[PDB]
Amino acid sequence: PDSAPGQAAVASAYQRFEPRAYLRNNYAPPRGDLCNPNGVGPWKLRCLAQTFATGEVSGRTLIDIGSGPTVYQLLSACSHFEDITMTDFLEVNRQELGRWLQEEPGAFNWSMYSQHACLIEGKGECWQDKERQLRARVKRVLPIDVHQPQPLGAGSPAPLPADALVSAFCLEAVSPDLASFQRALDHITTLLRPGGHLLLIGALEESWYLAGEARLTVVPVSEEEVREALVRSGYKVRDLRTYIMPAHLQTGVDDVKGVFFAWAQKV
Amino acid sequence: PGQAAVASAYQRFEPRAYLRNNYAPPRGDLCNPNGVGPWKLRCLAQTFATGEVSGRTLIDIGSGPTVYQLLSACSHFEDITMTDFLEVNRQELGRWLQEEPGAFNWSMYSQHACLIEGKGECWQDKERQLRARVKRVLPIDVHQPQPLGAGSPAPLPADALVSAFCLEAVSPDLASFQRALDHITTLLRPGGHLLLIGALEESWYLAGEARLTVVPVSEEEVREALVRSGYKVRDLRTYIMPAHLQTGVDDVKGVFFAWAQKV
Ligand SMILES: Nc1ncnc2c1ncn2[C@@H]1O[C@H](CSCC[C@H](N)C(=O)O)[C@@H](O)[C@H]1O
Ligand SMILES: Nc1ncnc2c1ncn2[C@@H]1O[C@H](CSCC[C@H](N)C(=O)O)[C@@H](O)[C@H]1O
Ligand SMILES: Clc1ccc2c(c1Cl)CNCC2
Ligand SMILES: Clc1ccc2c(c1Cl)CNCC2
Repeated sequence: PDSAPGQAAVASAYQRFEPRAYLRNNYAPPRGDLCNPNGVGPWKLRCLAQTFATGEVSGRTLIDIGSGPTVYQLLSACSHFEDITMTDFLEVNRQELGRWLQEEPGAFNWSMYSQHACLIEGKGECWQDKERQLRARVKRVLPIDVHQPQPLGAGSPAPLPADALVSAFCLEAVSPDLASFQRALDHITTLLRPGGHLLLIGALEESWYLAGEARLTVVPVSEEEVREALVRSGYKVRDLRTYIMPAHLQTGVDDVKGVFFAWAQKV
Repeated sequence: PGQAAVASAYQRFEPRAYLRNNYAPPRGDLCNPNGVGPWKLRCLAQTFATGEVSGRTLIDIGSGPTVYQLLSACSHFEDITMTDFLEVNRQELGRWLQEEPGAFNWSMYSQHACLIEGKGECWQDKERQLRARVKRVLPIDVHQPQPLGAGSPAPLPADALVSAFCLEAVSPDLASFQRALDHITTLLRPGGHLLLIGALEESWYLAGEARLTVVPVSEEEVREALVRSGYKVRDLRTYIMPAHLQTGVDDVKGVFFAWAQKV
């Protein structure tokens, strides 16, 4: 079956994606409340911090796939990669990132996430040094379409192949069917060198989430399907953890049942 | 301590209502591949399919009145010892093992197990093999530092351990859970294997006139607990409860599967 139709549907829906609302729905309290150790924020940050602390994920270059208007996914990573490439389909998201990069006041304040990262990394790093390091190591913010055989376009900047990939809430939020998800994964995988690592975070059993006016339709995937897709793309799953969304965190911004975190290494 | 508040509650535990609430439709319908029944069986079948879990002697901690958790396992261990706190449960297990009247019909699960393993084995041989390899059904208390305790007809130390929905369901708190995990880890010989299945974020469940208070545990908490007990988590999976399998018998949010090895 042709993908174009579904892809065109996805592309269209995102043209109504709103950064501001997106950030508030998912990265402001209650979801953006890092105080409760059992919330989703802390758990995500713990997964990333702990994986990097094994020292097994290192290199020079890293590419964040579908960054959106967020940087939390790179807080623990920036102390291990000198060259970081951020990416997103939407220009308005790339501007939102540019806004934070310029330390402008009208930008989202990630300090809460930064402090927590420094907190669990346990190196007595103050969050300001942490944010400073990230801003310095983000070498580029590029456009991307995971549905293309070459997601970054052709002859794009991004040093290739990247030593590591990081991607949160992208693949499953932009793929019509499960076959698309698998294809999307194979496409970004061509950006990672053999032996490289992939840090993937995502929503489990989700069909919709809100980005302001947007009521984006998402393909629900399970742990089993993610694991299966990772192996089908040539990865050895090194770690796959699941977080069950608590009742108090089901604010009505989406219908997500859980969140997965996968650490896979390209074979 | 004082833990024994649970002990009293389990005195009203009715094996039949338990079987009916968890192993009869809808949860007991194995036709849906996305149901919990199928998921649990795949977890067990795939693990034993790797061929790394083998030996003589295997112990099933807190078997209750169920045998499904041993369907795939019984073809890798010639000496199987099942266990449980209540005498009522041990009698229900006996009713199935001795093929007595009023025994529970596990055929659906046996068939599914045979279907999954894909060895062309009919379910009657499967049950026959399980019935023969189960030598005895002994009492147990995962809270007593020596569960089976003293001179036990159980060939300890065992080579592998299987336990489903026991630890989190008989412990009042996380610490009591962690300690109980140590009490059973003793029965397992070093380099041995533990196959652990349990409820995720559940606080209560019914079994007839019995209302049980369980310690809600997360996957993260279960892993960390496995380590602190001297294990090397080989695999950990989570099954999120579908709305249609969320009935009035409990408040379970999901189910976890853990494949761990005592190092
Ligand atoms: N075809 C496509 N290829 C790549 N990214 C896409 C895409 N279509 C939409 N996206 C982007 O995927 C993102 C999903 S939202 C996830 C944002 C962020 N990574 C976080 O963790 O919160 C949006 O930023 C959206 O613009
Ligand atoms: N102190 C204790 N030590 C071990 N098992 C106990 C216990 N107190 C209660 N139990 C038993 O633990 C069981 C929990 S119900 C789980 C039954 C079965 N394993 C299944 O998968 O369905 C009950 O059969 C109960 O009698
Ligand atoms: Cl924790 C978290 C953060 C962001 C998003 C989600 C979750 Cl659960 C699910 N909807 C897509 C965006
Ligand atoms: Cl699938 C299944 C089987 C048994 C039990 C449960 C579940 Cl979800 C939860 N309550 C404890 C007993």
